[PDB]
Amino acid sequence: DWKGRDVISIRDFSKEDIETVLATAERLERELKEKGQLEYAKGKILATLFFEPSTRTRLSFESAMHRLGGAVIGFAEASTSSVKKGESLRDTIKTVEQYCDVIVIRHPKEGAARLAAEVAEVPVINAGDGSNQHPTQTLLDLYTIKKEFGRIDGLKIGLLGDLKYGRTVHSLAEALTFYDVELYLISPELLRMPRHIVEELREKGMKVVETTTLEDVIGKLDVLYVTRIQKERFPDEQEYLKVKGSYQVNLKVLEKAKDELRIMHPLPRVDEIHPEVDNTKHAIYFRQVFNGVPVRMALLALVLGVI
Amino acid sequence: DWKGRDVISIRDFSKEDIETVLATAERLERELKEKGQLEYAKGKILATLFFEPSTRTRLSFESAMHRLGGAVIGFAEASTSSVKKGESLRDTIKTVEQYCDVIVIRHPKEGAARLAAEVAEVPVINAGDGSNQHPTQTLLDLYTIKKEFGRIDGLKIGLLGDLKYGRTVHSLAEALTFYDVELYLISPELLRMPRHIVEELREKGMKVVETTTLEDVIGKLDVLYVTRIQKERFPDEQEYLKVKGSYQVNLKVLEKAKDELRIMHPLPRVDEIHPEVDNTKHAIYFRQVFNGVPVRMALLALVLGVI
Amino acid sequence: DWKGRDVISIRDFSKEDIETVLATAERLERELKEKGQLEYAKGKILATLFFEPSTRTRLSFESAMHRLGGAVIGFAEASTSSVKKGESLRDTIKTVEQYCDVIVIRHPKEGAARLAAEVAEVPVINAGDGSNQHPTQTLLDLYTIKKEFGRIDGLKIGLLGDLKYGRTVHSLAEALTFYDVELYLISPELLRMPRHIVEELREKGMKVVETTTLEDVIGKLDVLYVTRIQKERFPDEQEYLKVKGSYQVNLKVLEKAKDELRIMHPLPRVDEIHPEVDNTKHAIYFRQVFNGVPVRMALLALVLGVI
Ligand SMILES: O=C(O)C[C@H](NC(=O)CP(=O)(O)O)C(=O)O
Ligand SMILES: O=C(O)C[C@H](NC(=O)CP(=O)(O)O)C(=O)O
Ligand SMILES: O=C(O)C[C@H](NC(=O)CP(=O)(O)O)C(=O)O
Repeated sequence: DWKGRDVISIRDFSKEDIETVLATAERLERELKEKGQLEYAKGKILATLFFEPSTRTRLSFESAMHRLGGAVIGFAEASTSSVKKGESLRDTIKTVEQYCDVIVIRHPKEGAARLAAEVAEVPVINAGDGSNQHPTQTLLDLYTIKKEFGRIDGLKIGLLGDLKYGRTVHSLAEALTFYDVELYLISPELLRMPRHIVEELREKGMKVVETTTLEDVIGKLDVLYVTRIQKERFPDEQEYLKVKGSYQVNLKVLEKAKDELRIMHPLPRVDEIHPEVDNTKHAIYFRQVFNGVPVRMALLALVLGVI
Repeated sequence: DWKGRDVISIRDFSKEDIETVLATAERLERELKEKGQLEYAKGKILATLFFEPSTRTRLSFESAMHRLGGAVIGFAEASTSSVKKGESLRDTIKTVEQYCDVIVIRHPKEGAARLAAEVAEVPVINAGDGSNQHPTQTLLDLYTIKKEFGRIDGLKIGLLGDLKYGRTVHSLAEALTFYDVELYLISPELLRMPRHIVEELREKGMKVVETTTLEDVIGKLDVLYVTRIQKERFPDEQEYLKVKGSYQVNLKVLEKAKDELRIMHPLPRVDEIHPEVDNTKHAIYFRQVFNGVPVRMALLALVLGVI
Repeated sequence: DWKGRDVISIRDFSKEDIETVLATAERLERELKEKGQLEYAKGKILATLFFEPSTRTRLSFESAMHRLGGAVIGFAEASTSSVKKGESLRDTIKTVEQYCDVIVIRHPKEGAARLAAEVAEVPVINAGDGSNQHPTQTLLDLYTIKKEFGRIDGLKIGLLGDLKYGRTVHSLAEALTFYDVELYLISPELLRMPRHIVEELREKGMKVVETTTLEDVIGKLDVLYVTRIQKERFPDEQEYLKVKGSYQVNLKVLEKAKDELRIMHPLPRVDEIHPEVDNTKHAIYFRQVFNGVPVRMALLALVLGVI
């Protein structure tokens, strides 16, 4: 059943699906420690097709595949591929799908993963499509939260920053729909969460409050998920200069924060999280990075139908 | 011996008496948990005569009586009684005392409880007389302190706010006379503790320092008992506007406070304690409210001669 | 081998020597607790020759000698000795050395201890020579650090204040040469550590960074060793007025400090460490004073050849 499934939008997953990925992720995590080399993916090839920059998503996926015993092909720069000669996206996928058993694609255009999944008879995983979705990030974010707070429900989660272009929070907000939590969306009014998404989450009954001042909600938050201003998604630099550096987390802001407050960030960060926060017990973004491998290993194995 | 005793001024109690009430209070507290319904007061009626507003003192006393198995009569508004037709206080008590086995009275005039106790052959408990005394508050405050710090002596207690009109701190300061503690009275010079009381406490040998700046003493305090400015006791509003909002406890003030510092407040609070303090480990005012029932249950049982 | 050795410069000790003193110091410490009176120094006399003021170094040494079972002679003020008649230092030592079995000298001129050790056939211990060295302070500082952090290496130590005239940090920096630590020298540019010393420490491979702003390094420090501005060493008061009160440690500065950060100070302190820091878990300067006796007891016993 998991074999052949795509991972395009977090909205295509139920609470059971997410739960399964996270439980399976823990499985492979421990399993790795024991064997130090798994073989579920022996004879399988993962093609990582990145049309925009990535450090974590590409490297953790390729890392996961090797830990699973598979092989990896792909490109990190579209300029080196034949898209350079003018080839289209659907032609690229139709050709590359014949070389691998699973595709992971990051593209600057929203809906690129859906288009790829449509014309591929190989499972397609969305590593980020424009400012739309980022399903595997959400899945590793939820893994981290459950791992850190031991449990899902009963949490007050705050999403800060560029909620408008941040594909990470678009998916993360949608996934939280299956959990009993109070969501707080803190951001400049120019970078608010897509109305439709905030609408839907309340169309299902979730306490969602949109605010501009962080200190208003800081004190009751269990989770503070910080984001980066997606400079590369703005219409032009002027549109970005108008919201530049207009939020940041540091020791001062953390004065009115609960002792158990945990701060996350999909990364990379520019300056929205002062490095002084790093040494604090609050910071968990680098532990967040770590969980990406077992979560991505679970996804690869599941979708390749090897576990 | 306890049967028939009144509870007018905390000065009418020895260290033994206070200790007994607190030990007995713990007894009934645990006992309640077990039986979930006691009967010491079966066939006894408590008359709560409140001539001014109350939430905690009236409700906790009535609550205590029911937990003890007794019945309750009384009025929360004098306007609904025959004092409306012009009846005096002593006539009110002489008549009502024939209907109950114990009276709890809160009146806006100092000495009202003494006058009531004088003309009643039923035990009379002072729930607050003007800006004079508040014995059961002090008794539940001491219960809370011993309960929180495990013990009485060796503490540095700071009383902040309206020490002039605050009947709660007038009694609380007097009771502390039996304990080895350093008292700090922080308040505007217009709202200082009644000279006589501060005099007496030092006439017995207690280190009592009166200051205007809280931060001067904040760092060495074990207990910080905050009070509300008694607006309704001032000569007129102008007299109150001159000391309005001139003290408050929040996270900033708590920067220079000991980790074990515990903050109390007889309540209600207007703005003298910022709600951000609520989530902190320092706040114990709502735990303070809780202890009022077993303390008041102990007092009712003792004075009714049923334990 | 230890018998007859002098203690002039911390540079005359190897890592083995320092380690031995500290282990031996722990020995005598526990031993004292048991017997409550030792006799290693029975029949031995310590002469404390102080030509400048001292509270800790003189008193802890005399204290140590008595705990060891020895006797003490000496002067705290040179004005009362025959140096008053014009006697020289070498004549003073040559004469006094005939009366005791060990000398402890504090003098305002750099090299005074070396001169004393040269013309004495009795062990000479430098309790401070001008702004040059202070070996027993360093030895008790290292004892405190190992005692507090359980271990030596892997620490980030910050030395703040008057590093120019502070004989305490001149020796302390030199001793740290044998340990794997990152040293941070924070001080006004007018009070920087003697170039030669900072040079040498890096000539051996130690990460040594000299800065003016404390907050730059505060966050990563394990140890913060504060010093006093050596007013009495300045050319004149004007030279001292130019660097007066230009550093201090208080709760504000400690906002960006690690929870395990430990603050030390050889003492006395004027105002460079706000007394509010005292109650904090960071302060250990008075525990630092305590360790001086067993460290000095170890030194006396070792050098007198009685252990
Ligand atoms: O780039 C961001 O700000 C968040 C997010 N980041 C990641 O997925 C991590 P990376 O770009 O290193 O793979 C994304 O949307 O690509
Ligand atoms: O009203 C105050 O500020 C303190 C004190 N408060 C109480 O006893 C609680 P309550 O008025 O709710 O019974 C009082 O003097 O009545
Ligand atoms: O005086 C100082 O600031 C540090 C140091 N202090 C001590 O040794 C302690 P004392 O002067 O009390 O013996 C010194 O150099 O003499």
